[PDB]
Amino acid sequence: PGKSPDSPQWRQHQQDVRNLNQYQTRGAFAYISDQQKVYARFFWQQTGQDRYRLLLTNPDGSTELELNAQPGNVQLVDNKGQRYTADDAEEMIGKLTGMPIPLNSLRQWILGLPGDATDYKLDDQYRLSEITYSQNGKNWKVVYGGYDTKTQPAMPANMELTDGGQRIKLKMDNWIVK
Repeated sequence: PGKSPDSPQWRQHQQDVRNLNQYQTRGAFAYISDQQKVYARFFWQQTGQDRYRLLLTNPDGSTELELNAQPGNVQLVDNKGQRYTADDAEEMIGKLTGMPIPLNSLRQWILGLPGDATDYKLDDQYRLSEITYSQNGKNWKVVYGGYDTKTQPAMPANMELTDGGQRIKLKMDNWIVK
């Protein structure tokens, strides 16, 4: 079934998450595709609508990918050590790895927020459960597994995006929000 989006509950959850200033999660990443299949331990952290830090490390614990972002500026480090700093991150990302990801929408979806999507669903607990988003050509389909209910508000703990041609998995061990 799942509860309806038009409700004080679903609206409060959004307020609860939007009312946060700092986020911090870590888990297992997994980028499937025809061209490649990367795996990594990821560390996500956001301190504002712009001031987040993403980090992917190899199995031996080496920097597979590092992305720092402040308002206006955006740095990116590869598995080698080449900083390709510039402006746009959602582009600067895919371009520099062949992973055409909707980073901007994603930093909203990873928090249980739907962003612009208007085609989504909730679960029995008025929590984001699914999304069907059409981004400039690409048609993603975000699915949410169990939630981390040990935080207030509760944050996502298992996500699975799919663009037909690509596929991203994420499983969060825990969260720290403020």
